Amino acid sequence: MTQAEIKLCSLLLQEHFGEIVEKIGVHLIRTGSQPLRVIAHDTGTSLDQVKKALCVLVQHNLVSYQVHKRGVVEYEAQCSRVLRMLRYPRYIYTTKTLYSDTGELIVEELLLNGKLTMSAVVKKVADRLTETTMDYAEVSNTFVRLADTHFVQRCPSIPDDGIYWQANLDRFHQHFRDQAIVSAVANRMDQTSSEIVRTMLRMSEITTSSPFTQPLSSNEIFRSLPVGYNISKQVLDQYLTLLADDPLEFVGKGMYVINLHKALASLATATLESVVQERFGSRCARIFRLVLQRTFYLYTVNILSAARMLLHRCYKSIANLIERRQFETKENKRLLEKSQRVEAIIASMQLQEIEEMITAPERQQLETLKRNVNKLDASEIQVDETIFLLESYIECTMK
Repeated sequence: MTQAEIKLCSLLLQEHFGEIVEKIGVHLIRTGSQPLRVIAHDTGTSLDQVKKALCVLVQHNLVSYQVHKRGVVEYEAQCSRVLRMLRYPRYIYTTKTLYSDTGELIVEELLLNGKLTMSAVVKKVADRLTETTMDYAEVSNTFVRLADTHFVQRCPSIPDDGIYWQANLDRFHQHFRDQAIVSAVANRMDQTSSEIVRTMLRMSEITTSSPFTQPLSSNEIFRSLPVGYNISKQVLDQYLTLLADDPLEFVGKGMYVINLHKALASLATATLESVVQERFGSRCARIFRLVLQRTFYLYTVNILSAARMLLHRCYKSIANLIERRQFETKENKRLLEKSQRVEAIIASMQLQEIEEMITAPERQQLETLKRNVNKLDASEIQVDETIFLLESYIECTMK
């Protein structure tokens, strides 16, 4: 919806799917919801290339479709959903964190392969865990836990009416939001204070996420606490300290509430401070801290516009990271092709003379590239962690 995000979508769509898919994808992003003939005409693409490109995009949950007026299907792509391709490593990891390699592989399969039936996922995962015997029933049980906890959901309703599975991104997001609030409350408070916020966020998963938590009572919060030795008097002292606290994650009016917008507001600002410390230094990070709670172009306590433009800078840097990775990998096209071919000979199996095909300076270059690629990969994940926080905060500031 801005050139920064549209350049990013373009890059992702081509890296993952190539020329025509990028062409059709970017088009539906730029020009909006429209039928096949128009896409074909407006893009100067053959009606079958459009048909195929849309199939790949639908398969990958990147393009949705709808029947309007009479029998006329209009295709639509969401710029945001394409940028979520950058968050896939986090979704997959978060799953492993909660469920085993079973959870990890289910979400990896659904995210990377696209639309799959519960059957196709269970089969694909069991085989994958067997090659490292995997009981398909345990795979199926993990899938059911994911679906019950809404981390995984059926695609909206050929027109194959709910027979396919999709990872629920809105669920991973509220989890990331809740995870962040708790961690903030743990690093600035008491851990017993963070656990109280956690259960409060856990039980208020009902009446979320469309500024403030659903009002919760002291009596029910006590009953909903996990299996851990704690008296009602101790907990009541903790809600009271949560109420009267500097970050302002609570207000109450026993009935207690979590100030979700202030929670995101303070997460956003702390992320701004980190950029100040990395770009300007520790001496300059101390100056720009007191101005919060002009030497360099910004305004006194301007929360939104700073985050709103830091997001723009995040989209630009992620786009720069991708371009550099493509550049590094293109400048070594011949060598990594030699590396690929050398790997193929060893797989068919003496071995030492086949390895020798790659010279020591060539292996020094392949390792430097692997190190550099892993470095750019890691930055991309780390920048998206900032993107999530800025986006969430900015989305919450649309009340």
